[PDB]
Amino acid sequence: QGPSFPEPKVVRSQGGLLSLKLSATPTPLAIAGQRATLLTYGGSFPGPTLRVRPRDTVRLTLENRLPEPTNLHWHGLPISPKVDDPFLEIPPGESWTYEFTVPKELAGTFWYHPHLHGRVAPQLFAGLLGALVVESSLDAIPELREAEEHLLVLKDLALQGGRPAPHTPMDWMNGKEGDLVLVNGALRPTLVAQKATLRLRLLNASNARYYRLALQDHPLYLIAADGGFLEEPLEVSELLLAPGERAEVLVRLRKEGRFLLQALPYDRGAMGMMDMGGMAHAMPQGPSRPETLLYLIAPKNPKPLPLPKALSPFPTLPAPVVTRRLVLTEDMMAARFFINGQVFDHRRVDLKGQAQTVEVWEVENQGDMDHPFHLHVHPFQVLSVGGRPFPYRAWKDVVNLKAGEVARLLVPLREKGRTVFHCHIVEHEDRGMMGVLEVG
Ligand SMILES: [Cu+2]
Ligand SMILES: [Cu+2]
Repeated sequence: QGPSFPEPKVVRSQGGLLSLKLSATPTPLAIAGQRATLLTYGGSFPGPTLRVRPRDTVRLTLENRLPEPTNLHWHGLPISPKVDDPFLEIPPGESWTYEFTVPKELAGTFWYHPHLHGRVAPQLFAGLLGALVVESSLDAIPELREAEEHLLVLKDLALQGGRPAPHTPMDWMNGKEGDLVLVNGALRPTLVAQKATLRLRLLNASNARYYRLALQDHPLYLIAADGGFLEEPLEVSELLLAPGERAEVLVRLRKEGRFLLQALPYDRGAMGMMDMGGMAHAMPQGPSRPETLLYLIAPKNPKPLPLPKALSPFPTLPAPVVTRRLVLTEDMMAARFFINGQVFDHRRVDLKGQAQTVEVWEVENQGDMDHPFHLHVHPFQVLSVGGRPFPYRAWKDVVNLKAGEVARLLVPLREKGRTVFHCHIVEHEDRGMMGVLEVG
């Protein structure tokens, strides 16, 4: 009804159960005016949005129809690492059923993607990703109920011969970015708003591209981070979304018009090649070029809703029992990446922690690139970066660290089991930057 906007098909729980068979399969599709064969969940790029409520049961059978093994990571979900198992391998032609219960106080936008070490970056870049939305009671307050809601999956692509472009040697060093900067698998779609207040769920599902988001003539009001609501809306002029991060923002359309949502220039420290000469500092790639993501058309005579005065109080965490230091380093020319001087070894446990305790993790980026740090299974609170306070209180599962930045994180250890932490520039994970945490 009314104007269409590209958005993944939604699959909803019914009677407390979301039961779904999802095939990972190569799929010819229409894409930015051409046809390409991608790897997809459920025959679509992005994959289908799963939409659940807390205490729902999820029963997702993944049927591997790919030529190579794969698995699923339930990114940001605080469930058992025996369900969200980073070490599982589903061979071609086999299936695996993931079953879990949605935690009672969970809310926000999460996502699913492959996590078979060594093959994450080609599989994710080929199109294997989808969103998971956990509805909240908070969605019923009038200031959010009457907002027009949309999911925006930010994911870039590059095609060669009608297939995902292969990884180059430079891609393993820098992470791969594509020339097609897509929203919900579409190139610069137009959203004709029917309400004056929008609620946009934002997902950066790219391998390595950063999105410094800004909407022409409008601030964004951040109401949720990766893993849940803020305590109250926070107004920002722009919003940096690193790979793997999610956010939810309210947009208040004051005037009629057509407004661009852009990804403004951002220099994440990627390295170029050099062979000609006549420049300054031209080893680095420098800032990205600005990109238009979508066009936003405001409704006639727009009268936006008032902002909610409060959202979700953040639980006070107990005092920590242990301080950890994790130093990120790089060897760019070998494209190898380390945590505390070591590359990932699936047979090696790097940190041993206690269930039902809180730890502080000091993650230090001693490299020259931005590295976005991700911890499976255990959402954390970012206390500070570079010795200065984080601007809001909310659950996060990815924290971006610029060169030289140290983040201090409060990490409550929940479920027992063996899980991983890694850079979410997925090429870096494939090339070393992952370690193993065991909780007992
Ligand atoms: Cu992820
Ligand atoms: Cu990295």
